[PDB]
Amino acid sequence: GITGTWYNQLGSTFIVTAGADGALTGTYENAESRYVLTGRYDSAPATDGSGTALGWTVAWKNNYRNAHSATTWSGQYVGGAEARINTQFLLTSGTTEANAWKSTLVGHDTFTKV
Amino acid sequence: GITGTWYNQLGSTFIVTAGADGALTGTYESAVGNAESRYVLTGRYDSAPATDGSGTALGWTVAWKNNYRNAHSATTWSGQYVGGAEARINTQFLLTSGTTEANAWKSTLVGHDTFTKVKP
Amino acid sequence: GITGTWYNQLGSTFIVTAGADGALTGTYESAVGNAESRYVLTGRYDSAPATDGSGTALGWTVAWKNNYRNAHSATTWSGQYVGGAEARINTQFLLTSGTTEANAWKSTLVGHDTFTKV
Amino acid sequence: GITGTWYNQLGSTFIVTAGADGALTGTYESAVGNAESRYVLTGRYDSAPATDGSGTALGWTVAWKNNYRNAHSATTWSGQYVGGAEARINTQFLLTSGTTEANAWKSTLVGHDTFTKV
Ligand SMILES: O=C(O)CCCC[C@@H]1SC[C@@H]2NC(=O)N[C@@H]21
Ligand SMILES: O=C(O)CCCC[C@@H]1SC[C@@H]2NC(=O)N[C@@H]21
Ligand SMILES: O=C(O)CCCC[C@@H]1SC[C@@H]2NC(=O)N[C@@H]21
Repeated sequence: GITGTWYNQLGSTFIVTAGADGALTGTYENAESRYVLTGRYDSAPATDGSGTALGWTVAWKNNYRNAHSATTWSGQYVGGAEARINTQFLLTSGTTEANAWKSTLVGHDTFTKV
Repeated sequence: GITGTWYNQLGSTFIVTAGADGALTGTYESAVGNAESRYVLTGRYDSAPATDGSGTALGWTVAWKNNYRNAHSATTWSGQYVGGAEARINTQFLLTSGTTEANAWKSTLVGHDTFTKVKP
Repeated sequence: GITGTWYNQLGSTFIVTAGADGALTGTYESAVGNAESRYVLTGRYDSAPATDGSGTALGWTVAWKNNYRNAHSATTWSGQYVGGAEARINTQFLLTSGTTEANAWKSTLVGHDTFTKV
Repeated sequence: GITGTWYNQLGSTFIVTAGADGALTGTYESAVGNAESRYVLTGRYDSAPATDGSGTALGWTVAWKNNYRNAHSATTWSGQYVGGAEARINTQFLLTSGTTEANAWKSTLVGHDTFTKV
């Protein structure tokens, strides 16, 4: 039950649809704040109570702005009434070769159905 | 630039196409790990980079299941393309596996790959 | 306020002393992993932080060898202390194991721990 | 094998002493960033490694403050030492700065460094 609307604590929001083939498509977010998303998930997880692996990408360019960057989220989906997606991310900005060593940030996030 | 065939330091093969819309589609084949044959990838990239010599931000995802195997896991690559005499794509990765609640502390690997158009 | 006994979300115990000019010393007990009993740690912290409401940066290291067991591994924790009603330390970690050079692509785990005194 | 002078591709230098008790002590001097001069380092390493051809696990920390400048930030390195005719230390790092609560999601950078005896 990944298909739907998810929320984090800092006010961001995303709507996804999960395909039977393992595809993930949606938008991350006013129009000025919407971005395309795309990803993949394991459409045949284990039955031993492990979570379902997935990930997705967003570049921070739309018809109105371009921050010259992209983020990837990597983590897992856990069902139940407390259904959540736990992730860790990587955010990279384009840079001159001299400044590449400080081009990527790392962090974590949790999304809920409510 | 980005469209084409790439090889990393491990002998893996990354075949990709860059759309005019900022979309990334293709196929991935790994030399290491619980995998065999090709897998579907999808990603995004900045289709209008700055002009000051900076790199082009990009990223993509792979879920390790196909018609031969399933490893119950997925990897995301996050990086930048740099044009030049020697074109290359430098990245960092996060590899997450499906675990129980108890072992989630050891579910994610972190690493770094460098892709190049010549096979080393 | 860094000196003292802290605990994390998994059950691990971290006991620290902060020296007058940047030293960090103490022991760690992990509630999980191939571990058993106490281990030595050592680290550093910012001894003159900004006075505009930002946190205090620090880090520390542990190697998993003691008189009872050795996992041939090490962890590093990077983060910041925040003072207040609920003093907390927010970190991220890297845990590297020794491998052959062919398995090096899978040597290092990544995650995060939050410590409190409750 | 570890005690001595090491160099990275960026132009930075570090001098380290590896103790018989598993400690790492020394000095670091960067070439890139908000820093000038020497800074203190401290760490730990596996003092009874295996010989199946695995490497030796280690880690260390620097806080970016000395008698000349303060950068309100800290770095930890975690990785492994590899013997051989071309010895080296392969690592990944976490660099964290002091921030307020609102900029906490963008406080930590990640990267990798290779050190040789050159
Ligand atoms: O074993 C698995 O769980 C799936 C295979 C993972 C292969 C990884 S992805 C990061 C690194 N780069 C590669 O080309 N292969 C490995
Ligand atoms: O190599 C081992 O098995 C021992 C690792 C110790 C467990 C880890 S270290 C990061 C995380 N925080 C903890 O308190 N425990 C785990
Ligand atoms: O606070 C700063 O801006 C300076 C920190 C030092 C720069 C980094 S630490 C990781 C990497 N390795 C180096 O030798 N220099 C950079």
